[PDB]
Amino acid sequence: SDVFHLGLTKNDLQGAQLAIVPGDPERVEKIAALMDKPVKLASHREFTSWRAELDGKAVIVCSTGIGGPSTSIAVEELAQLGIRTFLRIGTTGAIQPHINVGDVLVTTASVRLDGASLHFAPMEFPAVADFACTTALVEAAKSIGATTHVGVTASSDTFYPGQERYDTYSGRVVRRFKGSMEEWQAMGVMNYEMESATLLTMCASQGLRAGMVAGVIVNRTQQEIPNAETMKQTESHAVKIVVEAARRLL
Amino acid sequence: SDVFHLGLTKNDLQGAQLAIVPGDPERVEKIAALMDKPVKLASHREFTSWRAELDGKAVIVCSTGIGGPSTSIAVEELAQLGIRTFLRIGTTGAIQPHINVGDVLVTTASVRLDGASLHFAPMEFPAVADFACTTALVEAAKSIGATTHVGVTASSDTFYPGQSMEEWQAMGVMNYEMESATLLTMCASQGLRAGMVAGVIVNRTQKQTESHAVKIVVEAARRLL
Amino acid sequence: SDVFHLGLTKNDLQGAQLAIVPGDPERVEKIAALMDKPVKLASHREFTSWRAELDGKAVIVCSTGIGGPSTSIAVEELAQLGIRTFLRIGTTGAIQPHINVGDVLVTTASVRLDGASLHFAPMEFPAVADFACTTALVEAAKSIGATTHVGVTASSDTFYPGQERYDTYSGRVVRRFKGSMEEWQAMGVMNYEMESATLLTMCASQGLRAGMVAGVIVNRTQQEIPNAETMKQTESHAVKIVVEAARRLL
Amino acid sequence: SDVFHLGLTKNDLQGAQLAIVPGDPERVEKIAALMDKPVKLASHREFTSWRAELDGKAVIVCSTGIGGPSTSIAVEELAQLGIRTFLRIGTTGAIQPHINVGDVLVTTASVRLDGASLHFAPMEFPAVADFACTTALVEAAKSIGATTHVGVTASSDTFYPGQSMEEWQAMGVMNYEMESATLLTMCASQGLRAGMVAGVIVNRTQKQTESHAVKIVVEAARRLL
Amino acid sequence: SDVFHLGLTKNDLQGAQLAIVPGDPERVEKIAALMDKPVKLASHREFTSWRAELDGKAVIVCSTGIGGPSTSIAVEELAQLGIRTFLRIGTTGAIQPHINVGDVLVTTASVRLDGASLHFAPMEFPAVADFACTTALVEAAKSIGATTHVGVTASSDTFYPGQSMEEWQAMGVMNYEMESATLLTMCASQGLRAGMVAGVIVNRTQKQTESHAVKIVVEAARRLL
Amino acid sequence: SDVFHLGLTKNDLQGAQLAIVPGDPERVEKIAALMDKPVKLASHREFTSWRAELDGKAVIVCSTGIGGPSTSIAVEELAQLGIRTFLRIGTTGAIQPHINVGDVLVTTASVRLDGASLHFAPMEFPAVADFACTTALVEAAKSIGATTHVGVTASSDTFYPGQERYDTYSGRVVRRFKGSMEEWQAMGVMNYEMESATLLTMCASQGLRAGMVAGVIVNRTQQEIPNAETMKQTESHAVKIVVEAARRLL
Repeated sequence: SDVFHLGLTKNDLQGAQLAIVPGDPERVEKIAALMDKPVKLASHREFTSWRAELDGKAVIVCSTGIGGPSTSIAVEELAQLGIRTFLRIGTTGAIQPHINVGDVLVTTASVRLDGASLHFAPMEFPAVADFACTTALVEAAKSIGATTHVGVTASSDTFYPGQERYDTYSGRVVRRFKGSMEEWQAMGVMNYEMESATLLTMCASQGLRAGMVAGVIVNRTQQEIPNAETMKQTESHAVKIVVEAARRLL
Repeated sequence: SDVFHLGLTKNDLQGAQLAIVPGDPERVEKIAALMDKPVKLASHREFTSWRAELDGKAVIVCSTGIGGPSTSIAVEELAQLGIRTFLRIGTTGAIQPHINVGDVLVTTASVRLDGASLHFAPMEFPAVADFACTTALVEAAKSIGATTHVGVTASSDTFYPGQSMEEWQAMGVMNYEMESATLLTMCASQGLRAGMVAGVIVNRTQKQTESHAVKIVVEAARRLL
Repeated sequence: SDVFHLGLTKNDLQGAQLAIVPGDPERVEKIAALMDKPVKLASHREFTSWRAELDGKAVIVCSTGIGGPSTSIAVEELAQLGIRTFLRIGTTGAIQPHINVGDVLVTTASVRLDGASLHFAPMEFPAVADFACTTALVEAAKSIGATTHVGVTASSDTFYPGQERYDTYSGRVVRRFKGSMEEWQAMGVMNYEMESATLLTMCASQGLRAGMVAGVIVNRTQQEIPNAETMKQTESHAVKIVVEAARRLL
Repeated sequence: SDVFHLGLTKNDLQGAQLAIVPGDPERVEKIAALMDKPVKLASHREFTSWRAELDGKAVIVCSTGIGGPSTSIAVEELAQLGIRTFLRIGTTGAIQPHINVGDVLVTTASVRLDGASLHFAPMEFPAVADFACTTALVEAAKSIGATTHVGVTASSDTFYPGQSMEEWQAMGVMNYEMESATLLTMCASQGLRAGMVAGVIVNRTQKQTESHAVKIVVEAARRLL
Repeated sequence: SDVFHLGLTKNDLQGAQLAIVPGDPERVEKIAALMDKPVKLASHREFTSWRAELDGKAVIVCSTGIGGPSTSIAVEELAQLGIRTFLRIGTTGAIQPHINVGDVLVTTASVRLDGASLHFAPMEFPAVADFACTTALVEAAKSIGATTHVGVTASSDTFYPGQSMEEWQAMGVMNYEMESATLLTMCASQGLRAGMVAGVIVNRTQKQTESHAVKIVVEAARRLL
Repeated sequence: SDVFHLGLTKNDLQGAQLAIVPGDPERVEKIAALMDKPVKLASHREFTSWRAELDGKAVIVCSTGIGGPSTSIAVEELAQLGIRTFLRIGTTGAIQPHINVGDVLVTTASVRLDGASLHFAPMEFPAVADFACTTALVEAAKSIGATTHVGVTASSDTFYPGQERYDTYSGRVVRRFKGSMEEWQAMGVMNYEMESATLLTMCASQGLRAGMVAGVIVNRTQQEIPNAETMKQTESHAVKIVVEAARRLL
């Protein structure tokens, strides 16, 4: 291979210049299957890569793993291999009461509560999505009939204290994050996740295009628990949206 | 007056929910002139405001003065009076070699090199534009055949930027100005929609352009009512 | 003109080396009138300039507009034109209950809650007034019989959240400024305004002399509302003080 | 499952109070193989866990994945399940001329160049290892005749460190990696014991070494039960 | 004793409301000797205190030791005992070419390059001297014919400043020392009056001077009673 | 002398390479007396130095005075004179209820709530003790039968607000330190003192070895007041421990 971690050569990509980048390698094949000629390329650690074809153009699907440091490796190596457009697909919880399970979130920019982004741009620089990618994602969502929210996501280097969770071993949240959730809610932040600050900052500062869509599978501010298909139907829809957006970006 | 600085009452707005906020009163009058039933409302310090109408709906045009601090007063007080969508239009230089004088820049988000944005959100929060506004500006620019670039703008307190420009150029930043970081942050963190467009009037290397940016912001406003 | 914004040439100043710098151009003529041969020089944006004579020396009066960025432009261009001494005159609210409407505040230094000052000196550097200017202002105040408070001012890049006002559209104040007013009150800060951090820092770090005086026209910590002359008599007195201070600095 | 990510229940631990936390599943299996009654428990995303026994006591081995963020999930969830002592083993380069490939590094504390540590304690708080753990690792290394260095490790989010290395070398820093700052800070600020050991696999200037570090972490674990 | 460190009671002060706070006990004795009825009160670690009288009123002289941290203890405990005005006198170098050995520097405010000042106010707050104190020091200096400079002093924790001096020179900073930032910040943010004077004993380019600064601080004290 | 402050020449040290560094010069002779041939070297300000012999090797005892700036002077000059190993001995209060008067604390690393440490290493660098020194101190404590706690200390540039004391002139604690004690307690911090951040950071970043031991003479979280020997017996024990640790480090 010609990259450190992904175990891929440039020829494996067959000239692909767009990648769909879910977090979980288990989600990779399912996304690749929506497209033509799904072919598994490689699998190393949490980096599972498949190649497929969309309207006659090669497309890559590759997992990022959890967190900014893992994500930065995936993105940088994929960019080395010629990828110029990155579409993140995820499932997420929401932190706004009016956002319902089954809804779709498209992120215009992220709150940079991480560290890896700082290696690519100073904090003053916005973790902003590319306009064409965001447009494609919003339009694909509309095409599917999805109830869609477009706005800011909080991107945290932790799942627990950075998302102000108290149901933990210590039950403690450090001063920086005490009361932070209510502050992000008041500022209209839609949800938390862990990878987008890195993805968006590194792309926006390096001439690459990125966008992010996620299906809401839980809402910790609603007391109703998510249905049996707490994920499934919504996960399916989010995947459909990301593939349809990729079709408009080729 | 209902507000501390602008000299306006809620009644003056006649139900307006969108404002166009350029920097100076000269530009205010030019923008108002493009719309229906333009009426000058008030002029106090940096803040000169007019009312006008698009498609039968009231719209405000109000100057912000120079910098985030004066901009923050205009935007807050207009919000107090019922405005929920804000469009800024400016004229700027560009710092990318492929951007030509006469081109139009639509800002997706700003580099927060200002002081006032921090008064609304900590530095980690993005100075990001509203998607509907950004879309309306791009669509309006396309509809008059403008050459458009969409991306990041660096926004600072000094007219002599920094106190990092080669750095910003290498990071893809399109241009520099002084008010967008505050406008976008204060809106995106407070449930208000904002967008930002500018006409390019200088660049290394390589009123017509102001007039075109002014028409674009008005036609974007129409789409957002 | 030989400066970007003020529309002035050096000859317009007639060798003036002291400027009085109110915020509001409407206040300019009234100040210039207290002196000899008031002559309007120019008017561009919020930069209205008059020239006058005090004891046979040319003096400038020029508005700064609102906020540090506008102020820095005015001050830098005036300094380009030969001004070496700057006296800020304002009207202000107070945040100490014992400070009464009609009182006069002279600022020794400011809390730097702005951004423009940082372009001239790192935050560690004090936004401090020149001793001769402060002395002149305190003495002029005493000469007029004014009740005078001498001390620290908080200089904010916003009128609203930076002054911890909650009577706003959002009703929200960001964490940095939540509880900040009570903290500044406990630390003996007299008042808020929006321009002095920039004015004082740029002057103190560039070999220029600056001072600031303000008349108190309101006190948000007192329930009594300011009299009909909520401003007038006090504004008049503050203007008298600044002119008399300038006379001692020529 | 009792936890959000690991796919484990308290019962799965069978009373275990110590976990060994390397980065990848391949290393997990190698470590488990050194102990008694090794059993693979679960594998979900980055987190592959096994149970085993030392001196009749259950011990967990669980991969952390890459970086502080994934490490922070593994450590928290294992703590939720009852683990109170955490030992990381890695392989790294060295940045000091006197450190030889094959040598073993035991980390007393880390330079906090990561983001996740800040989610547990402000920057002033030291990313310091537990004294019992550090002692057990040094003792275990000595017991197999390893050449050991004890001191500071620099810990960052990038595989391309910085975004200061000559600086770190002059300050005596032994080596670089990505997870120790988070591990040590989150443990030292939450009443959990943690230690960190690494085998040196490269240096300028000047599986055997991985195998030896793996044996050392297991023998240290034995001393800490 | 009424206080943790100084070994003093309120009664020891005999109603004193002003203290002179130099760094070392040798200077304390010299200052006390200039006043009426000097009496040594206590000596514990860095803190040697005397009582004396000016114009019939008690005054304290107490050493601070080296740096903001020890200074902060002396000033707090003296405040606890009733002192409300603090005058520091030191001897320093100068960093401006026009300042001559033998000249006297009166500090209007300090560059906050120390750690302890942050324990009283955030960095934005000015380390500014009280106006009455500054006035009294300038007046006292003039009254003995001293050549006086009034302006900014840089104040840090290191005897080897920085860890920016060319920077400070270009910004007009007069001189460097270690205690003024803490003294001035802790007083100005707590309702206490403070002033700072120093005699210049070295400069590039170009006990007599210590004696003159000592006389000046005593004569300033007289004006502030 | 060949150093600025200590008034010592290199020959005075007689080849000593280990120093015991208490805060208070009054404690110096008492420590030196536990060893062979105690000889007073010098006394300048709060820098009192004695030389002694331990197992035939020269050892120095030298006070640091209060705070990081004073400490940095002592340590740097001692290092200039050839000292390569520094053992701090102190008496301290505790902030954990389970830590009792008479107990001994050995510090593995410190919270850097000071300024002087920043001159030697950026804040990201840990104020960490040397392993050999800490081991020697823990073993010496065990040998004496001492009840020993090993862990983190908070090192503050102030005695008052940085230790969140409210029984002060102003009764005020700045925002940074409001609620800070409860936060350090939750994080398992043992105690506050004022010198170790500087001592440990400068040593750990300059190739020198340092450790710190302290006897607990008070606990502000317990309502029981320390016995008549609020210090004495405990001070004696701490001194015995530091000398015995030095014996293992020669």
